[PDB]
Amino acid sequence: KMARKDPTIEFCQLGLDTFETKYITMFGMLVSCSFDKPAFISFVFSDFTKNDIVQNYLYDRYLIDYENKLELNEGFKAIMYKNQFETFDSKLRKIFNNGLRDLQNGRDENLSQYGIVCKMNIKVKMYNGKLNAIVRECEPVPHSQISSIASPSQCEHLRLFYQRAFKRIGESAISRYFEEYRRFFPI
DNA sequence: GTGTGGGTGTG
Repeated sequence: KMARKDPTIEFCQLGLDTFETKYITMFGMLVSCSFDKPAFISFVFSDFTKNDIVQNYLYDRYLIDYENKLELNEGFKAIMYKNQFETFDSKLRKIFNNGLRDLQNGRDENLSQYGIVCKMNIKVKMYNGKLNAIVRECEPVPHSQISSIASPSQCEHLRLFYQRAFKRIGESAISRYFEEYRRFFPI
């Protein structure tokens, strides 16, 4: 028919299926990006839980440390038509006065030292057998908006994410850009 | 339940 709502899950809270398909909201921190493709700006987010779907390589979002990597069950790829990306970057330009392009140093496009935790509704489906997830929205969820974008359960889940990254992302890395990562928090 | 999955590494 023509009437559905927007559910929410997180890798482990998935539920898709081969012939299936649906919409879901994943919360996580951006770690990489690829605006070179003329079809969109490939993005790789990350958070807690563990993906159980087959998905694809999902790269490894080489954390700030280019020494080791992580599994493809912790991060995932996110995309959105450049127009959808502009609308998304616009939400960020208000928290950074600039677009993602203004965030990167001007060379590569992957970002994993700012965090930029945000929520986004994505449309998932099996592309030949893999989970093809796109991004329908892209609202930023730093700190002055989290309590205005989430609250019921999703709020603590978001708070629990910052606790993990603090010890998982590597305490030595936060020292390389402590001020850039602390955004507006007392580290 | 839409299209924009590329990769797969790591910068």
